[PDB]
Amino acid sequence: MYGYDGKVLRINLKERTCKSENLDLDKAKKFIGCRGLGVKTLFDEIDPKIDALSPENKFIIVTGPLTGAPVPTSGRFMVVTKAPLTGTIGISNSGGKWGVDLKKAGWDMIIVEDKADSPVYIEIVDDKVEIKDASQLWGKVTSETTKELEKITENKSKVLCIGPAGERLSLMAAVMNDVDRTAARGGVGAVMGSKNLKAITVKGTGKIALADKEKVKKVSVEKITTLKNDPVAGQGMPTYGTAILVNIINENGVHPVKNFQESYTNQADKISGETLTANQLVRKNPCYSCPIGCGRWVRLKDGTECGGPEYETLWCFGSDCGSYDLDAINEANMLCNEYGIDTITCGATIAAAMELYQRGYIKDEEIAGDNLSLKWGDTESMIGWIKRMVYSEGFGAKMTNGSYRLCEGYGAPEYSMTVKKQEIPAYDPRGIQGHGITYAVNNRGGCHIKGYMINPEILGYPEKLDRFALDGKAAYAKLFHDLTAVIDSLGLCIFTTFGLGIQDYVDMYNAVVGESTYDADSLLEAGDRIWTLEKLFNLAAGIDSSQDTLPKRLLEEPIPDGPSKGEVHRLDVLLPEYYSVRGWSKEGIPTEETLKKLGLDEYIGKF
Ligand code: SF4
Ligand SMILES: [Cl-]
Repeated sequence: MYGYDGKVLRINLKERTCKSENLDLDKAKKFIGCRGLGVKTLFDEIDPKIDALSPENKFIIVTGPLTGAPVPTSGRFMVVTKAPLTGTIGISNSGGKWGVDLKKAGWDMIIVEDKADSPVYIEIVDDKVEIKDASQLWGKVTSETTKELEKITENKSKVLCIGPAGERLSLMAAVMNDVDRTAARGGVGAVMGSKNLKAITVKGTGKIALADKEKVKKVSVEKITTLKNDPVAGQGMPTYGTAILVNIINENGVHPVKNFQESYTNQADKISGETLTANQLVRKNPCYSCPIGCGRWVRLKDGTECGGPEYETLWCFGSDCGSYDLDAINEANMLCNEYGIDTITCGATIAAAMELYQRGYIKDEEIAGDNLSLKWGDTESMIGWIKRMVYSEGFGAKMTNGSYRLCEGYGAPEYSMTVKKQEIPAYDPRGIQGHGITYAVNNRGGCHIKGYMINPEILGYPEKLDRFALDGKAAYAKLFHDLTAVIDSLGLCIFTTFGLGIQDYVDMYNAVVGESTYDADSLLEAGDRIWTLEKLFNLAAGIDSSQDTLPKRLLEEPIPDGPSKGEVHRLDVLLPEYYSVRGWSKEGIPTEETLKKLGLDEYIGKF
């Protein structure tokens, strides 16, 4: 077909079968692709109440119709499965090259079922698929796993894999691809580990079918020109990476410090993208077909070269732990990529532990055997905790599954900066009202990128809003939630929003898939359908709307100092308005009229 390949790879690890199925084009179009196609597939094939580490969970790797097409940022794909860290839907995105090889191999999506009786890996070369013994790879870090597979797979194969953390079912385990790219949050890597799946190698020799090659080329050249002319997409991101945000968020007084105890630090420029570019940066590391190139390639203190850190990583191993050692952040990022864990949950769990120590919940005797401290700014101890958390060594075992469970153990849940048990990232919502809505209602838990209200409230895209204001924020958050669901579903990068809007996405989709398949209104409505489908999945999984909240600190403790001094998030007023503008009930339940309007009639009367 055009855009979509038309084929799905179903792999049952108990029966050790690899079978081809025809893609349901109607469903793939109705849910756009990638995210939406994966969630609908999972919802249709599992009971959401199941334990996410049970063999009955499904591990889905899905691409979008634009994944692999000659358009800007077409290297994106997603992992969809029940998320074991949160109990919610798991929707984790990754770039690099792996997903493009899968699409060039003729597959739009892989559904992995059940569990292998021993560690295995999947080897794909176009339509050739084999399950093989992975006993000699089990236990190896991402880089070594990749090098070992390169010795026994076809040249040019890309590697997707879990590290030791995923093998041990850590709830902060990530899915790694291309050595340093990752579908990281939700503990999705532990689902792969629960299936005894160590890796999937993929080589694709095909091309993505285009309905109109020359039109696609004309549309692509136009969008790239806009991105290259945009100050952020054309200059800031390529030069400083996402790390460009350090000084921006800090100057607005919404950069979390010491586990959100503060919101501003006069040391932030030591870990800025400007400092990184002037020192350890070797070069950009752009994903497939990407003119932005925000990817970082850096030099570790020992001279080793490797993928560099993103903004959220610079924050969680820097300001959040009271550390301002940039070399150390580069090392921590490498260690998280090698062990296969989400940087954000890792650093913010260490930050929660440092606060529990600050407040006397953790005693010196409990960590003496580890020979590490939990003192703010102790960079060496912070780095040392990573390995101990991954392998459950000494006190590290209490941090292996995240801050929410760690703080519950000490009877101090108030020190876990999480929503649905997932750690909130590097933006203090007390000074960003619309963005705080995203954190509270995000279907995948505490997360900023499924609703980056940072764009309009701080960066001025597509317009500048007053971040302290309340009027209009609920509706704006809904729009960003639905637009992000479209971009995730297409197989493109969210950073295209630095220059592009809905019509640009319609232009690229129609040029690739077929003239007039979607219009700006129908496509955004599809994003609303996808977000609402995720909500129904969470309701079926037992995730009540009462889990739409923020830590008490962010609702009651005014920011103590800085440009946002005095502010708290006003969720009490914004959440009901968010449900209302979504067409949901006061208990956050999609109404019968809303389900009919979104084409979700099969779910009427069930919630
Ligand atoms: S903007 Fe960055 S994350 Fe997005 S596709 Fe390009 S290099 Fe990758
Ligand atoms: Cl679960």
